[PDB]
Amino acid sequence: GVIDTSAVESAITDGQGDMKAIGGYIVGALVILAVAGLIYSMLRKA
Repeated sequence: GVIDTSAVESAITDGQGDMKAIGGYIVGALVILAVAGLIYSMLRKA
């Protein structure tokens, strides 16, 4: 079809500092909580 920077520019604009990003942080904390989870599993290792 028709693809070019326009979509990028429009797409970019269609997200003026919205709550769509606060999400990525939601993910960041996720990776941390899980990674640690594997660690505790080890302390239980007997």
